Amino acid sequence: MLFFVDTANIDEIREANELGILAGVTTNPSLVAKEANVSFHDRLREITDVVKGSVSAEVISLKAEEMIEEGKELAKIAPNITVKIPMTSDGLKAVRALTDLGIKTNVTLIFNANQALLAARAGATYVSPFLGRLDDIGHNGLDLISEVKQIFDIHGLDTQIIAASIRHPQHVTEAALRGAHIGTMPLKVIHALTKHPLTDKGIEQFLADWNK
Amino acid sequence: MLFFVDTANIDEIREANELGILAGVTTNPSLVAKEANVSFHDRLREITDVVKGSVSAEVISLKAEEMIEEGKELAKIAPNITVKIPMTSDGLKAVRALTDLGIKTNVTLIFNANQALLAARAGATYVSPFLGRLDDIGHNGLDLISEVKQIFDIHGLDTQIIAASIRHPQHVTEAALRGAHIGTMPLKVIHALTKHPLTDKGIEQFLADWNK
Amino acid sequence: MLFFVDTANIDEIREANELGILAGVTTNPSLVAKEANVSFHDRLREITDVVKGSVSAEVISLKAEEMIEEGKELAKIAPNITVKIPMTSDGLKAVRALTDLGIKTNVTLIFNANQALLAARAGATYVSPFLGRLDDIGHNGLDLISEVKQIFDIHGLDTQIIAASIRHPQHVTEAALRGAHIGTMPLKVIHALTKHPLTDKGIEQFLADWNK
Amino acid sequence: MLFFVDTANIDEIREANELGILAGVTTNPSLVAKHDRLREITDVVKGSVSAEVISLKAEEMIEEGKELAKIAPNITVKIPMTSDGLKAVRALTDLGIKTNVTLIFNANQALLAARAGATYVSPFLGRLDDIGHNGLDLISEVKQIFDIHGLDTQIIAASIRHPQHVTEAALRGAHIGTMPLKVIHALTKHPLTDKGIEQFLADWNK
Amino acid sequence: MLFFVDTANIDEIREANELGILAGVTTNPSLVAKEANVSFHDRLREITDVVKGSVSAEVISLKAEEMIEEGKELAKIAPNITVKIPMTSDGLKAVRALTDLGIKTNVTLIFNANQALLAARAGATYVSPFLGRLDDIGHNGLDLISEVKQIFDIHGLDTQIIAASIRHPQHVTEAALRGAHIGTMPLKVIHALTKHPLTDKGIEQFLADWNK
Amino acid sequence: MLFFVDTANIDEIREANELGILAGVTTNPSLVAKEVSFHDRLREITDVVKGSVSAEVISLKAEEMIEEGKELAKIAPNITVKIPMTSDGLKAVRALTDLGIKTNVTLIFNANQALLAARAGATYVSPFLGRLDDIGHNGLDLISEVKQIFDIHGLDTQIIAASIRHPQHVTEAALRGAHIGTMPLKVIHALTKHPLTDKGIEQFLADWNK
Amino acid sequence: MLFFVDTANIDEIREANELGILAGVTTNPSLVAKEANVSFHDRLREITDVVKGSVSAEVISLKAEEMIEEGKELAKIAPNITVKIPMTSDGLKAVRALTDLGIKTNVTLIFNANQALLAARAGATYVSPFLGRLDDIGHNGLDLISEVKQIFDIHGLDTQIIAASIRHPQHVTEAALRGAHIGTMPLKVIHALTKHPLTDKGIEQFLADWNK
Amino acid sequence: MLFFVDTANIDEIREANELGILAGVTTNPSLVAKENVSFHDRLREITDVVKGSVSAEVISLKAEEMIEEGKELAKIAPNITVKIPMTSDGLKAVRALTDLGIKTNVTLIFNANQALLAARAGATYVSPFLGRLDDIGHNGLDLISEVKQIFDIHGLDTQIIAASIRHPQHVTEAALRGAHIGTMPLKVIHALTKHPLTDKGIEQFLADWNK
Amino acid sequence: MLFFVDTANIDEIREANELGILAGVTTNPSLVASFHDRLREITDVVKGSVSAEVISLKAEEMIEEGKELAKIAPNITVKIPMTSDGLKAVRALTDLGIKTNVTLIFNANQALLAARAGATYVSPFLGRLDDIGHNGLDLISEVKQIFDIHGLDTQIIAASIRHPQHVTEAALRGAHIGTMPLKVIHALTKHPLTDKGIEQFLADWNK
Repeated sequence: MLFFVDTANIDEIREANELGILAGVTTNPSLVAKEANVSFHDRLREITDVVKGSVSAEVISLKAEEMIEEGKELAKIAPNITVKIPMTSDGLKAVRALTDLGIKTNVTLIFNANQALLAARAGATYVSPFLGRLDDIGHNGLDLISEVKQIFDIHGLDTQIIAASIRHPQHVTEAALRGAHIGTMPLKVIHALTKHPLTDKGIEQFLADWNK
Repeated sequence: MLFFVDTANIDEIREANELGILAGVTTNPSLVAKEANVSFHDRLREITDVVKGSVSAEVISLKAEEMIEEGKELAKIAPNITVKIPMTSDGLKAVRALTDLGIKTNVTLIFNANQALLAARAGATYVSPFLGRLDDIGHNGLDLISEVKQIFDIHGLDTQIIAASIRHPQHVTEAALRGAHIGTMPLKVIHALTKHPLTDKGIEQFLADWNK
Repeated sequence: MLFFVDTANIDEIREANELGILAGVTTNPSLVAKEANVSFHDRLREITDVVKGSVSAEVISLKAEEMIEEGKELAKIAPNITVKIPMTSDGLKAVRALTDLGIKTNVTLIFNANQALLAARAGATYVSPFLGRLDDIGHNGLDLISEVKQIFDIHGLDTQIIAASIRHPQHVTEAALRGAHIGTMPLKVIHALTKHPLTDKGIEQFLADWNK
Repeated sequence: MLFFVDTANIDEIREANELGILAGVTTNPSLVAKHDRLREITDVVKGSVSAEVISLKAEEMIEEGKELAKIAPNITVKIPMTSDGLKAVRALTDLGIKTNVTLIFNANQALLAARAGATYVSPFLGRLDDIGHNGLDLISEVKQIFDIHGLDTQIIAASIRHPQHVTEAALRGAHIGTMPLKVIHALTKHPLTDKGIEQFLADWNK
Repeated sequence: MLFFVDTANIDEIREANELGILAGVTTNPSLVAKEANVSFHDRLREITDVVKGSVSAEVISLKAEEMIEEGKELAKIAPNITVKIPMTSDGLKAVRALTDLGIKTNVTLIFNANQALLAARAGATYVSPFLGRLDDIGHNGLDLISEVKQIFDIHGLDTQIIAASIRHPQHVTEAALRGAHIGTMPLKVIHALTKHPLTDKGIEQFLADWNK
Repeated sequence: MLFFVDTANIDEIREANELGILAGVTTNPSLVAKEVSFHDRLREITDVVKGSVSAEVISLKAEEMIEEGKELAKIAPNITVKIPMTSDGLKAVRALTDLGIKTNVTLIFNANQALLAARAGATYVSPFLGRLDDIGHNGLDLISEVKQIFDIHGLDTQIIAASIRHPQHVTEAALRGAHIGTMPLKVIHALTKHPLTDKGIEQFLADWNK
Repeated sequence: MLFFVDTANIDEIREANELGILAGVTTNPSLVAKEANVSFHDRLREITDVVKGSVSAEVISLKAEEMIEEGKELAKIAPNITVKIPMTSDGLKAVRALTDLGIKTNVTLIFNANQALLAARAGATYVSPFLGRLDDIGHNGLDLISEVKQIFDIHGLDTQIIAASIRHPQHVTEAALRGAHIGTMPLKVIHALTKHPLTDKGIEQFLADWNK
Repeated sequence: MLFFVDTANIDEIREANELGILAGVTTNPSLVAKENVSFHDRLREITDVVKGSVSAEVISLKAEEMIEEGKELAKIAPNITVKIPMTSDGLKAVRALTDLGIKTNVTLIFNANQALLAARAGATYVSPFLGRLDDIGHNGLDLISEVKQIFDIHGLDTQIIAASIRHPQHVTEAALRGAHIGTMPLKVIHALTKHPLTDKGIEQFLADWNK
Repeated sequence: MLFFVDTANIDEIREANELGILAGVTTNPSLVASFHDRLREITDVVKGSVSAEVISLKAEEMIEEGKELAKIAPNITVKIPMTSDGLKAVRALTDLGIKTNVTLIFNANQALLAARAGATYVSPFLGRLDDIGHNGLDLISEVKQIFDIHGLDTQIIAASIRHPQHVTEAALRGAHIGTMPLKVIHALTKHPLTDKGIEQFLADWNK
């Protein structure tokens, strides 16, 4: 499973890229809105200068015509820009139009397999099921990844799954075992993944033995 | 799984096509008869003008020779016309005869795997098992999809499954997971598939954060 | 699984009772509201005169103190009145208070196992998971029945499960297999459960052979 | 699984009873066409003896059932799976009369019948098999429902066509299987039983 | 799974062929002997005139040398003649000799997987396990199909399985699901496979709705 | 699973009984013929073994089988009458059961036969593992089927796994729920053996002895 | 599964108790240390005045003899006091000593099944496996619940499992399904368990229909 | 699963008992041999401290002599359990001792056939050897699963002692698979108490408590 | 599953190689405790991967050490500990075409990070996990499933092998390689029925 970082903070992105592990970035309106005094499109230019993989940027309008125009504009920023579109009927129309223009798309706010399959059949490059948000209301988000992977595999769809709303390390292992192509997560989750107490003990012992 | 719309209403078909999601259409004698003031063959011309994928049109006669002549007539309307034939002995004769002339066929009113295998071995391009009608008399329609998929896979048949008599969103996910190539459904079902309360809530939150 | 009828219509209730199959009744504010010229309390009197089993009547206030007073008033009507309480924090308060007074409760609008368990632990006599409403937003309602039955069995809870939002005959067979104690359904579903085409054919053949 | 015999032919019933295996009998309007007979049968057989009503109207079914019940304690009234049938089953049950609901082809019907008070339910294996639905799977469903819910309703596997139905019905938990006498005799046979008897006798005789 | 008809009756064979479903024919000495006043070799000539697929014709001698001569004689009748050999030691010798000549063989009277594998390893084009005859002596005939499929798949054998002694529709679906390449059955079974009460009802409702 | 010894040899039976492991004995016409009077042999055996001792009738006619079984039953109270799986055998079993005489229905090769025998009143049914194995049908699976049937339906009928050829039949019969396994003495002795047992005895002894 | 609240905050505990769902309380040294200006023992008196169920209070010393003395003192405060003992060798000695004196114990900081079994065999009333902390270092905490339940059931142990380090709603349903006797969780998690968007929507619709 | 300690060492047995966890003791001829004290005197000391089953092994391989040795051992204390090797003479000794009301533990068991024979001779315990099977490429834990299934299905009250326990993984698996008892060295018992998050948890608790 | 010998003892390595079975060698700083001369000797004898561990914990220094190690022979594989700096080093070394083996891996999250940094090999520790009550063999199963599903060419080295049961299970679960002491390798050859069979064959053959 590939690692994307789920943030609009440029320093966090640089740190993740420097780890040697970074395949992509996801931003959303809330993540962008929490960053102080910088232009959205200028920020995207900075991110795409650093990260060569997919960089998701979300449209603001809810109207298909306006989403399509926003998407064409976003796509001009850099070749690796992916246009994030919400799961709505108008969103499906925008995904189809953008796909016809050769512009990559990522349909977000996906909470079930029916939504994922619609998005895939509209032409989506990526679909983004939300794990944590489902978990919190008593439905297993990880089970959605399994469903979507089984559907895409059986039917020969090239659509790629981004596991989103990742809260903790248990989501990461399970998303990978269940076949999510990509997991997008906060920087703090990425750092948690490096750690184990026996790694800490092993390093100390190796070095103690080495140094007389 | 591909989305077909199960209707003869032209307005509904145009709406479905505008979603960017439509791979085909199925009509049947009941669906056609409920529409007012237009010729069956003229309606088919309008539909095939809009939809590039398979469009099913059902024969009226129960006699093989008449079914074949009806099918040859229907095939002249457009290249994407698929001839719907009922699962009977005469039907199997019609399917073989039409297949010998290069005409695509969809065998309908299938309720078990023996019927589906017969239709496939007669040359059927598609088979249409009925989910809801089976569910209502206490047999699991979705289990039929599983049986036919396994038979076609093991034996190397290129026959395509159209899950028909789709009544609700739970039929759609399950049919896709079980390997139905196509699902044909009312427009109302298609619109239902786009919706989830957390999608609504997510849009609202993204927009509130974006706007100061 | 026991059969409850999910209606406030007295004629429907009398008909279901006359089948010889009826173990109880569920009403709710929507079902009561659609019924014409009769008092809620008068209607409950008539229903409890006909049906000896549990009869659910729902409170209207969302404040615990007021719910408790409504529940006390409802309980005076007949010994088989069960007080229906919506799944909220105030609802749990009301369930505990009413349980302490010896009054039976039915916690409604349950959509996950976390809610079902909280309700069970507040003292609920019944819990009512909603099958159809879950199915429609792409989560399997029947799987919730399985979760709740497993929890109640493993932990020795006497809480009873009412499978609600039953839409069709496939919900009935599955809820029964999965261990719902009770299924509440519209009268029309109950009638559909009696029917099978080989029953019709068997009756006709037995009579043809018997009559010369 | 108990063995019932599915016939109205008295010679076959006596023959089956003589094997030491017979736990009851089922008749039906088709088997009959080809009250005194019921008296004869219930003198020979101690277990449940099913006799089917003729009317399709609840009130008339109930009267017929009351009359049938006077013949012997082990008379079981066979009622078809209809709405009127359910009414009849409840009335008869309230009078302490045993019932067997027939023409059952799914688990919804079996459950309704059980909840109306039926002593027995009779799912039809072969008739389902022939239209492409697995009759044996219906046994599995009904057994699971009855066990989970603590129902004392008994399953009679009916429309048994062959020995494979018998083993599977038993494995899946049918309380009873009803079958023609022919099927019962076929169950006794195996080529290695024949060969083993011959070899035992050859060795024994020098 | 392919449909073969298991008969030596020429009218039945022509009727089966007319359905559009017929991939081949199996005769055997008992099926041939019940047909009146026509020679065995003349009957085979009539059958192979009608049916283009494999037509099985069984040898009478039990001695390998005589089987091989009978088989060379049968092979001259038509290119689609397949030589039926009983499962015996001398049978295996005959299968190997005929296979070396390029003549197709079908080993019959198979009741276990040891026999099926021996036949396959001698060169047999087809093996014919007998379902019904096993069922009657208390062994599951369908399980033998599962064993032979599993063995042939794992080991890369091109040997084909003909499910024989088919008695009813339940044998057909199960043999197909379990991987029998071919099922050979009586014509009466083939007709039964077309039938379902909801197909009948569906045809009636379509016509009712179509005719005002 | 209980151990029965499947032999008519009195010396073998005494040796099996001395091991501390013997719950019963099965004889049959072939085992008896290979060896003294039959009924005198049965007296000797039932003097040594307190558990069930199976003795097979010779006639194939039910009335005659019943008379033979009544005579056999007088020999000792632990005598069990072995009846072959035929239609007359079922008649014989029901009659003998009504008279309180224990029975063991033999030459069982499928679950339909075993269920018939059980419903006729059989104390024991004897499926034949090895003979089924050799014609390509898994004998052990028959044990699994009969155990499931008897368990689900509350039958007290006991299963004797017969035609046991080797140690592998023994472990599997026990895991699958045969109440009893009847086997030759040579099989019983093979069951005691393992190379790591031999090795462990040597090692325990060497360490104990300085 | 029973609900315990995992906090030393008296206001939070009172609020939880008011829901009608509270079966006990767990405190620990970190949880008590974060509460300002009240003594440990006075706080325990306040808690045990409100809560009738098990209230866990953790010893401070790591020496067995001192743990035993601290436990004896703690148990005098109220009959429902349960002495929390860390999983160490000295801890096991304290557990057995306290068990012999009829004092209830809860062995904490359990991270594997070997520790849980040792604790159980020393006489522990409760064991507390830590879900979240295991999850964070890449080991499935919920699988530990499954192992300990299996061991306790197979071997007839009356030891009770408290699922601890509960982070979110997905831990609660899974711990219940897997057989944890008790879950102890922060107040914020308990309130999240009450909520679902279809519960919200259902309340609105009921009231709309009820009010004309 | 109950904990037994697999040692003849008196100091180790006392330490184990002091943990509050000890349900019994197994000695064997190799374990006793590695200790300057009389064997029967040691058994008295052990059984004075430990109430549960204490296993002591016979030396002779001859049935008659095993029986005489067992009767002598049984007089030492009520909780003495006579350890007998899995052999034909062993089965004879188990049946004879069982008839006298004396407890037995059949040792050197490496398959389910041996375990069943021993159970049917009247054995109180059977001791399958995990580690020794593992080392020759056969899964010792699977033997526990087999023996437990057999005893459960057939209503046998025979108890399983998982022996040749080498490491903590044997302990959790033997317990999951239904071994009534596991016998192990004291070192293994102390290893079972340890986990790095337990260490870290303690440190954090005390850090927060002390300002 | 390929056999590697987990030792820095040159005598043990030559014996293992002489068995006909050896696909590689792992050293580590404990096992090792002139290093580079020994590595030259080992890589002359063994054609397959030979793992040598870096000493520094700082990324820049690990990279320089790795570049130096790589000059010794084509089959040198640089062993790097699972830390943030280690991931940086793995990516740099991978970009230079140098093979890497990430060690001290105890969960599937670590294994996946390592794979995505470019690691040639990842080394999960079986015995060390087993001892703290977590099933080391289940980690092999997880990593194999992740690598297969996602098309990763990363190879698994099952490390901290303690006994023959670890070997069979590691192979069944899909570990590409198992590294173990020579003692364990010789133990794998043995079975009492092999001993008995040889004796019986020879007795029959000699009259």
